[PDB]
Amino acid sequence: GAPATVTEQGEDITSKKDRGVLKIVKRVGNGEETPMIGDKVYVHYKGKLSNGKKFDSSHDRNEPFVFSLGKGQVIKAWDIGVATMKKGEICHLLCKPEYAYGSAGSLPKIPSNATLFFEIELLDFKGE
Ligand SMILES: NC(=O)c1cccnc1
Ligand SMILES: NC(=O)c1cccnc1
Ligand SMILES: [Cl-]
Ligand code: NA
Ligand code: NA
Repeated sequence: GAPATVTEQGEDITSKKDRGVLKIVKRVGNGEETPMIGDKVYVHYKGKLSNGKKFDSSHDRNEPFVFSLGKGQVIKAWDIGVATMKKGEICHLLCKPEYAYGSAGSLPKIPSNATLFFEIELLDFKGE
C-alpha cells in the first residue's frame, strides 16, 4: 500500500541524507515557489501508524492545521517536508522516529519509537 511504497520508493529529503524522511509527490502543485521560513502554512493531512491505524486527520475536523514554518512548532519531518512543497501539492511522507516523536511518543495514540506515514496537502502559505 501507500506506506510501503513511500518506504521503498520515496526520496530522501533530509539534509543529512540519513533516510529519516522519505517523500513522494502525489499531486503536483502550482508554480515553483515553496514557502519561506516563518510563513504561516495551511495544511490538510492524515496520519497513520505502522500498524495501519489512523491517528489524526484535519479533514475529519473540517479545518486546516496552521503553523509557522521552520520554527519547531511541528515535528521535524513536517518542517523539512512542508518546506519542499508547492502550493496545491499533495505528498506522502514516511518519517522515522528521530524526525517525529522519538522515544517519548505522544499520547494518546503514538507509541515510543514510531515510524509515521502522512499524506499532506499544502493549501496555502503567507508571510505575516
Ligand atoms: N507536533 C506536530 O507535528 C503536530 C501536527 C499536527 C497535529 N498535532 C501535532
Ligand atoms: N527545503 C528544500 O529542500 C527546498 C529546496 C529548494 C526550494 N525550496 C525548498
Ligand atoms: Cl494504501
Ligand atoms: Na503507489
Ligand atoms: Na515540491
